[PDB]
Amino acid sequence: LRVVEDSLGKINVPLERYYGAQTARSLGNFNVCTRSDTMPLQIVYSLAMIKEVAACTNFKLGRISSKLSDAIVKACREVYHGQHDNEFPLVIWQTGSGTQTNMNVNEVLSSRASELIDGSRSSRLTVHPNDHVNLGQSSNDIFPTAMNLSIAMETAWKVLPSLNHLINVLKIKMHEFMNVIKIGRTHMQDAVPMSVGQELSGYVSQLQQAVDSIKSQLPLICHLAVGGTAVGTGLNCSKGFDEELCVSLTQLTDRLYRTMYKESTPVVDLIFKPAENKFAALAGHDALLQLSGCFNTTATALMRLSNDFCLLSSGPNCGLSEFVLPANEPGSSIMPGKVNPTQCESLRMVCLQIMGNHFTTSMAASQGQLELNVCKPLIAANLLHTCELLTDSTRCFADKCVRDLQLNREKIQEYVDKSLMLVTVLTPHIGYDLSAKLVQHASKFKKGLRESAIELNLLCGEKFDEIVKPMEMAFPH
Amino acid sequence: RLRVVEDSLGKINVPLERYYGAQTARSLGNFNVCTRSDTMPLQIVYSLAMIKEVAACTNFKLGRISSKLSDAIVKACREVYHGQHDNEFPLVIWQTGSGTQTNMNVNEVLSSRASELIDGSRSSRLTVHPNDHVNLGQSSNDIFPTAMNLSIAMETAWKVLPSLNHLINVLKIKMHEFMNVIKIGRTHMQDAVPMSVGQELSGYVSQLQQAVDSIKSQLPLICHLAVGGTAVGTGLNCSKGFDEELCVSLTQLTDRLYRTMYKESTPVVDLIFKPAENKFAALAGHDALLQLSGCFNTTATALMRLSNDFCLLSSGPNCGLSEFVLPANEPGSSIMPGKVNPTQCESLRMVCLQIMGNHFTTSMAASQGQLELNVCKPLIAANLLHTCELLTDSTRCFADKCVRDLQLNREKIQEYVDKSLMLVTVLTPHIGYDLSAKLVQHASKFKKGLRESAIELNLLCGEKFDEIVKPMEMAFPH
Amino acid sequence: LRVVEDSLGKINVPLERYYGAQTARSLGNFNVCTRSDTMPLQIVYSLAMIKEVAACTNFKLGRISSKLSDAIVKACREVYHGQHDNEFPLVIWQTGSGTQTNMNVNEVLSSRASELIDGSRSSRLTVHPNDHVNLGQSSNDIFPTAMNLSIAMETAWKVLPSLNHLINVLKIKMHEFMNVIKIGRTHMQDAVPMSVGQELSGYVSQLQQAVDSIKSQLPLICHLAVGGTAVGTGLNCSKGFDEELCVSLTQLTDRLYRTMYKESTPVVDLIFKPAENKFAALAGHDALLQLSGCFNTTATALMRLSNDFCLLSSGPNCGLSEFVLPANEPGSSIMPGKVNPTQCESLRMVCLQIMGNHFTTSMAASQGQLELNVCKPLIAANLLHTCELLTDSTRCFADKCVRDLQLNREKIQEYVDKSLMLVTVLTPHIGYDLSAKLVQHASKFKKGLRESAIELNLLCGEKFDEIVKPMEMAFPH
Amino acid sequence: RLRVVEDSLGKINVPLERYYGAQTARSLGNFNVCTRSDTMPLQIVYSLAMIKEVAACTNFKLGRISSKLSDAIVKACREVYHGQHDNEFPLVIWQTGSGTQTNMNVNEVLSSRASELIDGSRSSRLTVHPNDHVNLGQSSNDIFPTAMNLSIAMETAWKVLPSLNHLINVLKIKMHEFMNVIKIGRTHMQDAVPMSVGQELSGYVSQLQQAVDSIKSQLPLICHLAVGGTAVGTGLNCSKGFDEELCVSLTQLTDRLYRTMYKESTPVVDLIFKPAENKFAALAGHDALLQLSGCFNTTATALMRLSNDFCLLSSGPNCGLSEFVLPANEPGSSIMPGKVNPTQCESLRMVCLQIMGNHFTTSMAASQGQLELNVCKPLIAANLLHTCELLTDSTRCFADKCVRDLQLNREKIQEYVDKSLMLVTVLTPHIGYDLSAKLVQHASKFKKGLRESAIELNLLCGEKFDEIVKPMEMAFPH
Repeated sequence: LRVVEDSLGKINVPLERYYGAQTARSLGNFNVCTRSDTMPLQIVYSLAMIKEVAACTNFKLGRISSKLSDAIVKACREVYHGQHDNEFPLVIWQTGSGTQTNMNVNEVLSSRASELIDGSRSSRLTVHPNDHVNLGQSSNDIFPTAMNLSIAMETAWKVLPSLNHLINVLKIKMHEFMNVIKIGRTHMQDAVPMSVGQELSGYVSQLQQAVDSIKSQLPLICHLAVGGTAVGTGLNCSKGFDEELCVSLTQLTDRLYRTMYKESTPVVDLIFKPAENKFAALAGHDALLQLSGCFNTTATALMRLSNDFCLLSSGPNCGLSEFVLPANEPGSSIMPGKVNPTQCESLRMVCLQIMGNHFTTSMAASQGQLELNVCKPLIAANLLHTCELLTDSTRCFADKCVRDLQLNREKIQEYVDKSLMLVTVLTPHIGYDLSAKLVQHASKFKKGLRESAIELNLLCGEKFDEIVKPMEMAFPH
Repeated sequence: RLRVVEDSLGKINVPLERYYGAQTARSLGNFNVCTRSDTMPLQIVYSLAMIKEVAACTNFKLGRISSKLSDAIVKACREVYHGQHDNEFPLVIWQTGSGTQTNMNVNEVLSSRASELIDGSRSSRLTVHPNDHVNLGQSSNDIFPTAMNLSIAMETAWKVLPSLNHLINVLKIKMHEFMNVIKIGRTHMQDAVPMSVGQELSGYVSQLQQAVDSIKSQLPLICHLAVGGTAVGTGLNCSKGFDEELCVSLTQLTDRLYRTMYKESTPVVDLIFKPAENKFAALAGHDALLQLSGCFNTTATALMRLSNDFCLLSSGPNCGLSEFVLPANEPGSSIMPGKVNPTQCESLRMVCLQIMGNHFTTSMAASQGQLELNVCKPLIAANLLHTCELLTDSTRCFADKCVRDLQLNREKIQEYVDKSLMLVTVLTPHIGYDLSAKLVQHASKFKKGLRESAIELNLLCGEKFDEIVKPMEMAFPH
Repeated sequence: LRVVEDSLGKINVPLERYYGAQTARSLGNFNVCTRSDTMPLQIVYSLAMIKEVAACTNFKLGRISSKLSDAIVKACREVYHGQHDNEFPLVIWQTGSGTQTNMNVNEVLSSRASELIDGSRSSRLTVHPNDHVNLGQSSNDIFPTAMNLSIAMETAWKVLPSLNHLINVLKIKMHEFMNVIKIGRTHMQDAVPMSVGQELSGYVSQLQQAVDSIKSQLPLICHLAVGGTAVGTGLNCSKGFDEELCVSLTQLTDRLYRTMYKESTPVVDLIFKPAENKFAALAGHDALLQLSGCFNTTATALMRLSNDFCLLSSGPNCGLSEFVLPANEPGSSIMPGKVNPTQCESLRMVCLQIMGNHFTTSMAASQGQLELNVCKPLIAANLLHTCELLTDSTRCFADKCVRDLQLNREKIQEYVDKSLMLVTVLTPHIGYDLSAKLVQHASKFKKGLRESAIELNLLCGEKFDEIVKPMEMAFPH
Repeated sequence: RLRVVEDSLGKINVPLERYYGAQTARSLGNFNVCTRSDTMPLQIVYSLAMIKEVAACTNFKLGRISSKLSDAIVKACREVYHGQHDNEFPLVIWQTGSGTQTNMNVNEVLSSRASELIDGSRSSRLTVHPNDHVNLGQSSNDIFPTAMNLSIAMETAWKVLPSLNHLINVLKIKMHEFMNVIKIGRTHMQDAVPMSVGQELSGYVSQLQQAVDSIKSQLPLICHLAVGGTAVGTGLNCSKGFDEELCVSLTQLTDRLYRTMYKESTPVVDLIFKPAENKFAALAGHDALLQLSGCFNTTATALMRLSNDFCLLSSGPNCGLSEFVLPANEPGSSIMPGKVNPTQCESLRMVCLQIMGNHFTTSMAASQGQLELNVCKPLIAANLLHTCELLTDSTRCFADKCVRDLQLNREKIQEYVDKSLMLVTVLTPHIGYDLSAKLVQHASKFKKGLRESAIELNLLCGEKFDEIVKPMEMAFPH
């Protein structure tokens, strides 16, 4: 157990650990779901990235030596390559600025950088957390910068590929079943013929719309608060520091993608720029809430996909039984041989959690107080949870449900034959009023449209077979 | 055409015929926000009129105003809540967050009407002062929350609960009518084991009875009124006993009103008004109303499953489940002739989403307390009263236009009982879960029935099977 | 009382009224908040516009005579110019497709058009609601078309001008007070100097971001379902009807703007195009929910504006008292001469109602069932309520609060003089650790930074006056 | 390294050391969704272990299984809820919506452990079958909702209520310590009339007591368990009396557990488990849990005003209200040295927004019932248990790290009492509202005090004013 000190006095940390007084204090002061609600590591990794480019920029502006800059840079890289995950024990439910996690990163980099320079660990640190590692920075501007950076990388590199994968797997089935005629249902009542491919193209469209909205929003969250310092004025920040750091951060993220993902083109290039208004970048998270809204819309689209796949696979004998979903596992502890649409149920629960995350972000975004919104850790945790949910859940559904989707061709054709709303094609011939008489007749006396149309002397058996052709109704031009 | 009126800020015009004064003319101009559709609910105005009546009587009995004045205020009050002045209240929800301008809107109408009743003529010199007489011993801070609780208590007790009890009672008819009709339960929308249509209907009855019981339990908690707290809850400029006497008189007034409105009828709950134990909490928060909002939120979630289940079970007529036949109340389509839709289900489902949204809005408003006063009061009142009318009208609509004349497709239902392979569930205590699984897998992958599969596999004889496989006995295994 | 008939039998309507059987039935069948929850007239007006261009397009494709087309067209115009508001009594809480309001418009146009042709009103109508007025249309495609059209016009012509007006009034005060130095507050604690203009520029930025998002979303909601008919296949719709109707609707909306608003350029041109995927346009409202999200973000920005104006006008003696808001009315029934920030309280309640409207739309958007989302009237009513709230509330706040905003210059300057976090400029001189000692001293012995800095022999009285200059701290470059 | 396991679908590998079986190996691979952080809460797993214990005992006493088998299941059960197998439960929340895979995850661990306890060695032939023995007379459909209600009942009774009572008790200390310190109330953030700091603190105590009382009242309603309903609520393949005997044994088990955990302690509520009156509603909906979610939502809204009010009142130290001095638990800033922030307020406020969001999520899940089974169960459980831990930890954190050592800036508070012009409110019954308004307008627009303005205007003599203007008497006008 090492001993460290600050303004408030003396406190213990484990001797193995790189974090210091401020981390020790936050550990004890914020004992709220410490087991499960750790600040997301994506925030810690992005803070490490920002401190690296801050070190390089501070050296280029002649504000710090190259001995210090170099040791910090090597410390930063160890953190975002995941060699110090256990140096970050602080929870989401800390200070609303994320100051304590910023100090946590400052203290771990400070002490490690100090170890690399010295060669041993001493009580007197060569690298100061405030004077060196945090130089030209507040938590007020650097925490929002880490929020936007971490969420831009999650969204561009993890979320978009997953959504594109699900779109691509639906497109395979869309084409595979484009010529399979089924009956449309509106208000869950029998409607007119359409193809299975047409129905799948509806989900592809909704998900493509979602992907297009997210791609458009990304460049706007790549506007960074960095350089605003305490209240947005940029006091204690060098002229050009915001612009130079955003250039370096663009190049570091460009290199990082290409180390992580070989022979791939990013779906969107991440070009970081200083925010046009640093006051708005501290006082609000409008651009992150707009992305939250894009994820909310994505969730509502994914909800219909799940619910429609559950409805169309209902059965096997007392339901619709149009769709056959792959059977991945036994369904029931009590009902032997029952197989449930469990990939649909997983996605639907994930979607409700994304929508709830969006309502939480909305309320948190609305709680601005003068110069600083102090719900930042909650906005970060909810958007980063949504990124992981969309990433993992859409890929699960694509691979464990859509990939091996099959049809019950006999049941589907039974529905095409039996829908009374085939009569719809006859309304331009025999009129809307006489078509209703026809359907009312077919229902009462439990007979088909053809037999009924002859029986009421309204259409000849020859004319009926000429007018009513299912596949031509699904594609009428 | 106009009447020059005067406030502490100065003079302004109102139409000659109106009884509303200067602060109403000001509010009207200052808050031009959805003025066509977002008028402060009249239930708040009527409840304020009822409070002003007993407030006058209580102030007279505590020797703070005259019988001449007190008698005049009472008669004007009665004209307002009998609905003889509905055009004297044009202010919107989106006013001051204390509802002060609606309080002063009622103060002015009663001020000037009571003044015309005494003098027998309308002179610009008012005999009854809206602040000194009509608003005597009151703040907007305590009276507007008192009118919120009073308005919502009467809506909830007298309109919402009778509507919910009516829907439960019509569901109970059908529950009894179909208690012995065996259908197949569905879990995960997959075929499961037998149950009765009545057992399935008992599920919605139970959820709706839980909702009624939660609402009946919450009502006496919202009958705790802020009255007597005045500006910040200290009771400054309110005489001792005023709150306790006003609550007794209000209890008696609401008791009389119910028996005027509803003949040969026992109220589902007696509204007994009492002062809140903590007047500071009664001004600074709306916890008791937000708890009632929660009860309505849970009711909406129960009604949502009733809607979605009736839509699902009535799907068809030829390409769906087709267990339920809903009354056909209209033709149904503009292009697909003879198509009838479950429109009563769709109406109720949209209403339930609006109630849940109303609950989310009320939750957010209740969270925005600042020191001594929550200033989102009109928004909380508007959302809660809108939910009361939606619950009242929609549950009765669904009861009378869907459930009352619900019929079954008994042919389709019996088809499902014969074909469900999960009837195998009953064989698990004889051959085990493992060998029961092997059996239904054979029945499924050889398009074969359960009995043929258990013989061909040799798991149970055809006589032993006939013993353990009775659908009516499976729904009521006792 | 006239008598009319349909499939379900015979029913009464008032003899004065133009609506018929389907409207009569919906009146009786959906007795839910009939006093207050009427289907919004903006939906009825947009349905009238669509039926007009449908009549013209049906004639150009040779599918209806010019006698009928012409009478319908004149009927349509009477409705959207507001000469038949009382012919539409149906509520939001009807069928989830809006079929009944579509029939209501069909019946009123049918009967009026029939009156203009005949010259008198007869039981036998010349103009059929289904065969003529609804020709080539379902409620499944025409109700979503009326939703997008009505909300595009509300947003482009009413919402955007109101938001632009509020931005323009904040910009006047932003410039007027750009050189007035005040103290920033973070976590509601004393921070560093900034100008009042800088603080106002934060709200201008957030509202400009909101306006830019809404302008970008409008062209996407101008993609219309029209021509999808029952399930999206376009059965019983003529080839080119969707494309020709969208051309005519673009030109009608262009003319309508210019009759409504003289010597003005629309903020956005409304160019209607057929939706690329008619299935998605029936099964979902993703584009309307994306606009809902833009309105949600706008509400969170307007929330901080309101709450900040309430906080900074707190007083007059026991609060911050930086801002003097115009006194529009007496504040209290009991506390004489008290004046409350009632324009802030109105806007804050409006914003909570917009966010609640967005949560309701989100849940309604998520409830898709196979080919048709049947929560359409609820989505329309909530977005159109939000349009009216944003339109009227932002203009109220702009004109009744921001326009005549004044400052308490003496109180503001007292705060600049007294904030101990002026010490922030000294940390690059005397260090972060020695600056903290300075502030701790100034607090304990209730003395100023200057007197304290000398007393601790840390900075000379001359050097201190040189380093600490408020106006230079707000604009450090 | 691995153990070949077998299900009705086929064979698969698990690590040699693990007690989990085939359906756990399958679920793990099939639902790779936030596997690092969204593990099914262990409270659900422990409650399932407790139910399996009494289920074994009840099945033995009803003559449906052996004492050899029953005794073995009990010992494995105890190892699970004592926390000796936490790494045997790797499945996520985002599994099947019935929680079947977590039910089978517990069935398998108990199956194989009980099998090793009897045989004294782990053979691939299991003496205890997870379906036939451990899951005897049970469905996931009735047992997972039983574990939901049991897990949330114990969290709520034993952790949440003691945390809320602790915060009320620390607020009551300060309420008493400052009952006679006069401050100025603020309505609309404008200066209002005198009140005591203790009166203001009594507002949060009242709101938090209302929350505790609503939660205590809801707890016996969630102790109504789905157990006995099996597949669809009919009780098919459950023996008569099993539910009633299991609930008696569970009551006794939870009673023993409390007294093992907490010494010299009376539970705030006794958990008395009973079968639900309607098993169909107990499977198809979670109305009772959503009502408790509502109670937590209202608690969050009350805690939000406590947070925002403490942040507001502690604003400064030189350019804010500066009435409250919050304990300084840390240095506070990275660039502004000596700046201490109200971090305990910010923590609690973020927690309250998360609880409200959790309530919105739970509301939406509760609305998505389809026929016989709500299949959003893990999501409802996860949200409610997360809210229980947040309420438990955050209210205690705020109590101990903020309220306990709350002090006042008595100088600043007394400045506000002297300067508030709304002290004029007390003069309204003497000179009237109109002439009281004219007075304060003169005092404001001539930078003059109230007494000087009433003399210079001639409204009340300097001696009569000294009679009617006492701040301590204004806060307690009796």
